[PDB]
Amino acid sequence: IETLEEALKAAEALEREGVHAILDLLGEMVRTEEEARAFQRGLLELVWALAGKPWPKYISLKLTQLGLDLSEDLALALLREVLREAEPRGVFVRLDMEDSPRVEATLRLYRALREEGFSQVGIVLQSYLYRTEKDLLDLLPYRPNLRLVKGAYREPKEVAFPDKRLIDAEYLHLGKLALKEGLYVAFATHDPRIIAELKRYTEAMGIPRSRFEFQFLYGVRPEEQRRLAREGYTVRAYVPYG
Ligand SMILES: Cc1cc2nc3c(=O)[nH]c(=O)nc-3n(C[C@H](O)[C@H](O)[C@H](O)COP(=O)(O)O)c2cc1C
Repeated sequence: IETLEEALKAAEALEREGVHAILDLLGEMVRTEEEARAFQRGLLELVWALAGKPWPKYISLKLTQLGLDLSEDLALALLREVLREAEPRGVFVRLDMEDSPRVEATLRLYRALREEGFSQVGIVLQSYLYRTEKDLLDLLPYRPNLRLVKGAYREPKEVAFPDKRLIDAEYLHLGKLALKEGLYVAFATHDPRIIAELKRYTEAMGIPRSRFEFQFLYGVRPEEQRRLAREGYTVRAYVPYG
């Protein structure tokens, strides 16, 4: 998948099988505010093309591609402009969580936008960081729509659990904590141990299937994806393009 057209066909094919799509525009690495605005135009194109596609409309983005480090204010201003367009079309925008020095700014942006009244925006939290439980607790008043991941970056042992056993343990802790608090939670993991435990837990707790989902990368464990959709789970696959 390279182009938007190829990505939207991929979404079509998933939908035939009861699985949903998350569209993720990757661009060249944004080096300047002008590049952040060019990336923004690619996002506005994405929103436009998803508009009145009949199925659920979800995009994922990286805030560094809107110039987060160059200027948080500008990244916020450009994201706001995107959400003003996306909200009225029913397009949900997930803010992908990047590496640890960018976490505080990411949460400030999310909080700011929520406080302005946008509601079809979510966050990602990563179980490998020490800081994540407090971030989750701090965010409960906002009622976040939350995607839970383990974490994709090499991080130092002062900020992240060094042990994979601890990373996995924190994932289940945070997941259950979020669900017990009433948040919609997307579980973005391939780990069959964690998936089995979460299916067990939601059943035992009587958490309806409409309150959580599973997320997989496009093409990874595709049988499992179809199996979960057949059992009535909300399942999404993440489709990068660009
Ligand atoms: C659908 C989806 C979305 C993701 N979004 C993020 C993100 O925003 N930030 C991040 O660090 N990792 C993200 N990840 C990566 C996870 O951190 C993890 O590295 C990867 O899926 C492998 O771990 P797992 O299958 O054992 O849970 C995502 C993974 C999936 C499947």
